[PDB]
Amino acid sequence: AGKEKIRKKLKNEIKKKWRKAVIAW
Repeated sequence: AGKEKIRKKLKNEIKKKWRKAVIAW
């Protein structure tokens, strides 16, 4: 449900949208 599909998934966009925010974290 979200274990590894949308929370990062290695980006989601919260990992990338949080890999610094892929820019700002």
